Amino acid sequence: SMRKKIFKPEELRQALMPTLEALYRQDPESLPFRQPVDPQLLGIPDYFDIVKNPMDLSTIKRKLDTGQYQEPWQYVDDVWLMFNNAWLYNRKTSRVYKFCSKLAEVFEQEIDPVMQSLG
Ligand SMILES: CCC(=O)N1CCc2[nH]nc(-c3ccccc3)c2C1
Repeated sequence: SMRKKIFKPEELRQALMPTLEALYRQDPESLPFRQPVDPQLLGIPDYFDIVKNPMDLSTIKRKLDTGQYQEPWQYVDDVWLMFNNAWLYNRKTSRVYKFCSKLAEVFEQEIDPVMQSLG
């Protein structure tokens, strides 16, 4: 009975893109997240056993760019999935885990006022 899909996908693309862009701008911290994790290249054959739903910046970019997000929270859910996969798979002491945490912090700071602009 509630209202759904009040925003056009293209309005969400415009509103949210800056938050994606801020993650891309993080150097070196975005580098492990730019492309899908390739278990064969990284020599981690258990990756897809542990991470059942992979997500990365390129995939999010392409969904946002092509209007695949129909609700703002669907984009946020994908960013969080990317982070949560990285924190699940990687050791807490690891370079990639620390980089995840830095991206997560940048994202939090970026997304809160944007989601208020959608209020
Ligand atoms: C968030 C990415 C992830 O979980 N990876 C698994 C462990 C890992 N180690 N090194 C990387 C990596 C570093 C730079 C560029 C691409 C991947 C990755 C990617």
